[PDB]
Amino acid sequence: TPHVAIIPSPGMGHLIPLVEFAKRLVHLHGLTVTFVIAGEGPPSKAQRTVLDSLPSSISSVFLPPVDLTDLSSSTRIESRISLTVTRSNPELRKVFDSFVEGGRLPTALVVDLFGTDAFDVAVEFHVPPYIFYPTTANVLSFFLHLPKLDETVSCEFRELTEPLMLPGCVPVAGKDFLDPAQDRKDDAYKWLLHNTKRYKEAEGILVNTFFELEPNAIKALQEPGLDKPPVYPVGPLVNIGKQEASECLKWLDNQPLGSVLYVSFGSGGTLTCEQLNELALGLADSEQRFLWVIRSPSGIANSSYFQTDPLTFLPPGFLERTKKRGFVIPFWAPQAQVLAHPSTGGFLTHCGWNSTLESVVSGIPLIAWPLYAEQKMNAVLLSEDIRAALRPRAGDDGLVRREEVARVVKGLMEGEEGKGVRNKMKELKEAACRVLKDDGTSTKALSLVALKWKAHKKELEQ
Ligand SMILES: O=c1ccn([C@@H]2O[C@H](COP(=O)(O)OP(=O)(O)O[C@H]3O[C@H](CO)[C@@H](O)[C@H](O)[C@H]3F)[C@@H](O)[C@H]2O)c(=O)[nH]1
Ligand SMILES: Oc1cc(Cl)c(Cl)cc1Cl
Repeated sequence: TPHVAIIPSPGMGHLIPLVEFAKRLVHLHGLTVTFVIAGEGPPSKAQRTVLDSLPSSISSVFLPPVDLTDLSSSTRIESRISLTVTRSNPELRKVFDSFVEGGRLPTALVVDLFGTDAFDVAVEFHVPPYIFYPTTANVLSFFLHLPKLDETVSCEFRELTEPLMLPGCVPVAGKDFLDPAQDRKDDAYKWLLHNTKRYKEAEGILVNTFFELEPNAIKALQEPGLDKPPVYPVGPLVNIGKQEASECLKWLDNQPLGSVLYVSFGSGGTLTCEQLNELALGLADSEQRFLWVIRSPSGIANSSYFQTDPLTFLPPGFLERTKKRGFVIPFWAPQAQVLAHPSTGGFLTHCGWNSTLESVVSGIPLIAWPLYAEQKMNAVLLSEDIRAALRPRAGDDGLVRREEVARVVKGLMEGEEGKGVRNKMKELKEAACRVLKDDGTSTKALSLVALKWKAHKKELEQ
């Protein structure tokens, strides 16, 4: 049976959808999978747990940590994570040597959006390289266009006076392009660009999205183009929130249907002091029920990407006033279970794509609060094109004040404003079901890929 090797780049937002993708490969298609895990230090924590309790058809190899101690502590995350894959190639080659010895040379090597240098090892071993793309078809289009964009545009992107509007894509202002594009002199941009120039080497790109969610972008991506690999929407691949977990879910059990606003800023997002304070005050002001996963504030929006009690940062009396109607949990919540809970009615999110898909699958309307990476691009998509998210208004200084927090929260949870998005998410919840049926468009696309892999293995062994 084909053996697929999956090489994620660091980040829970990459490992989680890759684990869901692997489970579908083994359960639906009878393949075997090995995760090969690169890291700049020892594996977490959450990494070992997400890779725990998987069918025996899925194994994990943790590589020796690579040495990135030569890098500035101010190095951007995208540099760190791309380099982690790049510098792990020697160790990845040893793993592929063991696969050859075990009669299990992979049929494909699947990297994610920042791990294309692993293609060097795939090519050396005559293994087809593929990318699993954990974010939108809109942002995939941007990555595919980036080599041309880079060539044709010579200013920093924030200086563009017209928005970029790729075929089938929501327009995005240069100042809203994903964070690592925002400083072309930084190695974050060089690693972004380098990765995108390698996309044409992929035999196919599987994207965690679905037709009804991004119909125009998907149609455009699937049109033949110069050096453009085939693109397969295979989503939404999410944890549907049916696994066994506690205190926050007990609290949730005691709230009315559709009444709770879940608030979470991903696996690594934080707010500034000033913004954390205004958000807290606005949540309390709103008088809505809320479940907030809280991290300590920082001037760096992705500072917990990979300490202090976050509750010590909350304003005077905040925990007292909200003691019944609000549940504040430090660091991490069982998000899949929360979004699937009947008492959840809304989601204030950083627009991480896994959180977005989870919310879609459960029909939970959003407040779009982007922080870093490509989240702003996602927010513009979700609010202006898909129309399943409301956006808060930020002042000219970039702060979303308590009045606006309370306005948008009430608007989502009870207002006319929130009716449009709530209806839209209902339609998307239904379409998310449709596409993953035996003959749904996402299942068909994944099936075609798995069929290609089976045929490749067949021709090789015979
Ligand atoms: O308290 C918590 C918090 C999160 N989780 C789970 O962690 C995953 C969060 O992934 P998500 O894509 O929303 O955010 P993040 O990891 O910041 O995204 C990066 O990777 C994403 C994929 O490329 C990208 O769109 C984004 O911009 C990047 F920043 C998602 O499956 C949540 O259910 C949880 O269980 N409990
Ligand atoms: O998962 C990611 C996806 C994207 Cl598009 C960026 Cl820019 C950064 C991270 Cl960490």
